[PDB]
Amino acid sequence: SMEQVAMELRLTELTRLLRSVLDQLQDKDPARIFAQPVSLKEVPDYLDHIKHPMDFATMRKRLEAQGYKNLHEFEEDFDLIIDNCMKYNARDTVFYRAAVRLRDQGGVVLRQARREVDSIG
Repeated sequence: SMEQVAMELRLTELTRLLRSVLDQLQDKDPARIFAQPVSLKEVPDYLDHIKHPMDFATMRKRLEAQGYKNLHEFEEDFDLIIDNCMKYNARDTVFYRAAVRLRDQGGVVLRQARREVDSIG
């Protein structure tokens, strides 16, 4: 149906805007701390601590399969990246501090993306 097509065009356009959001968030991580999944070879206990691991490469796979139907879903995954790091790592560590900084800087980007998603539809 033409209705199905129009929905798919809207998903496609949301995906374009989320890719640009993703690029902007990831620039706030020049160290690349959050770029790839935590290795279970190198942190064998990780899944005893963290139940839903997340990272930017995994978000990017989901994005390119148009797997985010709304900005809320995409935000949940971004928040997992931050929140998981702040639980696993102590306050005095470069990892925890990197997460705080990403959260603070990411807030700005996400504030405007919510306006743009509402504004365009």
